[PDB]
Amino acid sequence: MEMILEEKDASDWIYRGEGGANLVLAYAGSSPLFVGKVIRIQKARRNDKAIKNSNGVVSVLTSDEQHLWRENNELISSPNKEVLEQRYVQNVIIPLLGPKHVDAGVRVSVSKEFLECVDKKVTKQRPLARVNAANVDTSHDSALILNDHSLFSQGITSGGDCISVEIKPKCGFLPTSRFIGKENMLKTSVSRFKMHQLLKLEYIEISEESEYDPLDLFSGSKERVLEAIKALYSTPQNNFRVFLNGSLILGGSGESTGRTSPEIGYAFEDALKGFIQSEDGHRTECFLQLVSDAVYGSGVLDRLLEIQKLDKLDIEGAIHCYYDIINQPCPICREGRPLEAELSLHALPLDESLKIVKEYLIAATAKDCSIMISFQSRNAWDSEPGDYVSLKPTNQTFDYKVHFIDLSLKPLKRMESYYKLDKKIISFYNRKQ
Amino acid sequence: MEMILEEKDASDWIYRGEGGANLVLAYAGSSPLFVGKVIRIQKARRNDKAIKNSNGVVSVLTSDEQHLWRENNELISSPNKEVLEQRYVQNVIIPLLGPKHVDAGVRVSVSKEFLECVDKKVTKQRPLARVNAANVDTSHDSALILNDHSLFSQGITSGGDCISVEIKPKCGFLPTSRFIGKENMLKTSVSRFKMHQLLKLEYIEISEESEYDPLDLFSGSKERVLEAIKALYSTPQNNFRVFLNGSLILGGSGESTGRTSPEIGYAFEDALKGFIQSEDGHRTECFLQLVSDAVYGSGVLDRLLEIQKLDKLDIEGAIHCYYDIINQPCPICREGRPLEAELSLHALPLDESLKIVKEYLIAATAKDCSIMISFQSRNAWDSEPGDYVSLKPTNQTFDYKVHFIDLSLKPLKRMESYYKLDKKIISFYNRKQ
Ligand SMILES: Nc1ncnc2c1ncn2[C@@H]1O[C@H](COP(=O)(O)OP(=O)(O)NP(=O)(O)O)[C@@H](O)[C@H]1O
Ligand SMILES: Nc1ncnc2c1ncn2[C@@H]1O[C@H](COP(=O)(O)OP(=O)(O)NP(=O)(O)O)[C@@H](O)[C@H]1O
Ligand SMILES: [Zn+2]
Ligand SMILES: [Zn+2]
Repeated sequence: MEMILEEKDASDWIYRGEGGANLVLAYAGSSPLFVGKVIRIQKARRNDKAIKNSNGVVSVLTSDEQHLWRENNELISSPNKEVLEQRYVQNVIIPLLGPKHVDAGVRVSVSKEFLECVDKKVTKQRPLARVNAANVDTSHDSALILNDHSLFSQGITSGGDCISVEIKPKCGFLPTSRFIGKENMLKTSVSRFKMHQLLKLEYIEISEESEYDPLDLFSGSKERVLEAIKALYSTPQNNFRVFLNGSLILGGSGESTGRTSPEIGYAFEDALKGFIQSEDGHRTECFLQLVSDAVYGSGVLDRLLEIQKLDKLDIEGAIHCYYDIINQPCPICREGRPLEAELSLHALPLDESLKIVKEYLIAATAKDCSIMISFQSRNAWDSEPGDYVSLKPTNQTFDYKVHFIDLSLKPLKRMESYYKLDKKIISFYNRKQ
Repeated sequence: MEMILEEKDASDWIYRGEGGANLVLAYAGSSPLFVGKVIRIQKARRNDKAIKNSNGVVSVLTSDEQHLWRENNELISSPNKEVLEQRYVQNVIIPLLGPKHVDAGVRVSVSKEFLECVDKKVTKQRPLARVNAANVDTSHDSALILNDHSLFSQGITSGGDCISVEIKPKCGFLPTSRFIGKENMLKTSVSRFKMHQLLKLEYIEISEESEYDPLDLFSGSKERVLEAIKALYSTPQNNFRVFLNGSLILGGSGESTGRTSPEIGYAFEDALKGFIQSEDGHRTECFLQLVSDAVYGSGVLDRLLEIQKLDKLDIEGAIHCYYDIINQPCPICREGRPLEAELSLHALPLDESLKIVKEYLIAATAKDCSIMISFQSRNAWDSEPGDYVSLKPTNQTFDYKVHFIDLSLKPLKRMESYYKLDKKIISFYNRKQ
């Protein structure tokens, strides 16, 4: 006993957003069971080689993956992808990031006709830019219900509007030189994000290089955190978005998003009215300081950075462990004269190779996730605040919550794509110098 | 949109029966959507090596199976076992047996709590003998709804009670000598069923050898069909059962079922009252003639026999093709001096080996299935009859329907068990001569 979302329930859900794997819809009906929740629904994807097995079947886990993730029997026994992703979050990620900032959600049964109805709705409600993107996978029979982290609470409080900020921080550290070739040494001093911006700029996938440096955001320095926030505001690309009661008021158009112009900046400043009690023109600066204080105060990025640091070898190192795992002769090692560093990796007992690659894929989850920080203004006539920021410049107090979203299990075969991409980025960056 | 069976729906379903893979419950509620339907629910089984992969995970299909069944992409893409079994019936079996006698059923969503509730119900309602048998697999989220083939129509007609007969016919032919060793030649002249009865009798799994000979039932001769029916009645074991409005009135206690005694025979004769219009003591003979006429008249066994004959090589031959398929050195061939017959099999192109093994597993489906024949007496004031039998001795007309049940996909790894079992049966039978 609980429930199934049917064709008749589709009308209660409205498009919120999407990424490469999922569609997200917000609840818009009346039931107290669902107010302030979102539903996450998996897209259909062929064209993705990493999720296929040797027979071209999209299996929950490949035999190689089952072997890699063997430590959690629960995980490898997942009968479908919805269960797999839920158990990965619950059993692998939550022990690392804690339950306070991670919602694994609740699985709900869905009918085929509910999903076909949603397919049609997202086609109508999508931005034009996304109309040909992959739609819902109507062969799945579960979906995931999660709290809406664009909201602090299910309903509006009298204090003000709920403003929520979403950050895709990317990788906050630089690899050591230990498994990196002499020709690729800039990797130890220039961030992956910065190097990638150069390639995106050459491929005209962005109108200009972002001002954002993840090394600032993860620096441990309040000034540098503020710098990162100001930068994200200026050039949001797909790294920064802001919601007013679950509605986009900054960013959200993919990495193609325009850099904040006077017009965009002006509308945003007015969108903050009431939320920040400051005169016209001054709220933006207060808002950026608030986000900065919440980010720094929460310490949430320190813990994420430690999981990102589970990438101990860099992909240039870990790819060798990958080949050992899948029991193939290593083509990296054929490319030229192998480092002693690399040979020692192949010398590793198979248990250590397994552990290294697993930890690399967990780190990839941490490098690719997002954080949603939701804020609720307090009335001066409320009692004392959980976590909060006090803005002296407006003498306002804001409760806040931080949640990690988009914490997905990365397919083992993606190690190959990760290697190729890294190779291309460093090759490109090197010749641009 | 359709529905989910929830905890509250459990009360509408009552235990009907079970075999090694499934629990079956009949609908007992009021909804016209379900009256005259049964629900088939998969049991949980560990202890079954054939359904595990190389990692001990119970996958929908192994990589080897995906390769074997590659011809139906639909089949190999099944996301779970309920879909797999439904698509196997629809896409593989129905083209061979026809849609008239095969109901693939309809998948229904089920909640975990519905299944946990059913678990508890079947524990209460099971015969004591079956209380420790595997119960429902509560990790599945679908079940199968099928028409109740113990019933001719959803409700009772005024003509009489519905009497339904269920036959597990077993294999109706003898292999050729082509891939059988000289030491095992009795296989070409004595049925697998007869030989197996000897082993069961030694292992005291039956109180006595059955009188039933499948070669009679599949003979094409009306007299021999009648002989088989009379034999099944005498010693039902697990091959013969009879239902009165969905309630057991003969057989049903496993292969351990007692041979029909005077007491059992007397109760059965009274259970037929009204159904067969014949004086006390004479209905049983009329009933057996009726079943015989329906079986022979329908021709249904001719078509089943042709699918059983898809076992072209015998397991003694096909096991060699199995080893080629899974890309292993053949241990059969190591056992002693291989036949030329066997060597030629290993010489086969891989496409022919694949086809042979597939056809063997389809034949295994046909050898292990059951047929349910349901009867409805016609009133003398009804119009002319679909398929029917006229009993002159009572001047009664009976409409009948025949359905194949228990048409399951056999796991590839079971080839190993099939070989071992065959080896044991022929070894035992040989030394008993
Ligand atoms: N719990 C949530 N509450 C509110 N909004 C959410 C939530 N989860 C996701 N979203 C929004 O929906 C968008 C897409 O969700 P996301 O989980 O990133 O999709 P995805 O396809 O699984 N990720 P990716 O594969 O990295 O492109 C996010 O960018 C958020 O704006
Ligand atoms: N459609 C149906 N209508 C009425 N009764 C049925 C139906 N299907 C199954 N049954 C009854 O339920 C019993 C068990 O079903 P069955 O499909 O044989 O279970 P199973 O576990 O999948 N077979 P097996 O693995 O060969 O032991 C049968 O012997 C029938 O008496
Ligand atoms: Zn290598
Ligand atoms: Zn052989």
